[PDB]
Amino acid sequence: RAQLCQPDAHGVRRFNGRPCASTTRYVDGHKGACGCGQKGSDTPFPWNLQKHVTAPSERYFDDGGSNLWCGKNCGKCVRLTPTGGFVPGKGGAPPNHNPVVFMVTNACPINGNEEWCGISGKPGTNHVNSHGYEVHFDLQDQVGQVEALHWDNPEVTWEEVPCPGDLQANYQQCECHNS
Repeated sequence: RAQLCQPDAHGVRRFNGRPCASTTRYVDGHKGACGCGQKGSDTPFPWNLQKHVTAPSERYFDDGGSNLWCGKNCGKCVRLTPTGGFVPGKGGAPPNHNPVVFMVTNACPINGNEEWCGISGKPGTNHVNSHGYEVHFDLQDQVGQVEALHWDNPEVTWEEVPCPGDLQANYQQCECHNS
């Protein structure tokens, strides 16, 4: 039993009263779905390749919608706390459970990401991915920032939190700020 979040009666994996999320890591160097780079280019700001930023699964990204540009939840921050769990054969147990806050700067569309991001409703609607999670966070790893956490697709609990001030200031230069 590598996944430590138990499905509830509605199939949603939870831990100690809190919703769980799956995670992966990605690299692609695109500007991304929140416009976090100079307008009209596909060039991300360096901070959006370097910092703790995420591409959530589509239905969370756009709060139930299908918009992949300036999704409703662009610029939100989420605190992710490892449980010690992972999906068997698709991750491992991390060295510690220190929480980490990530800012939403991109989207993980359903299209091309069925296993992890194929979730057909937003959190609260009891729709889950193929591993039983209501939401997925793909974590930017271009400069090894997730490798430095030693996170190998950990299972986490998730919640929205106010963004740290540096991330809030970064987001102000994304094109989707005030969209």
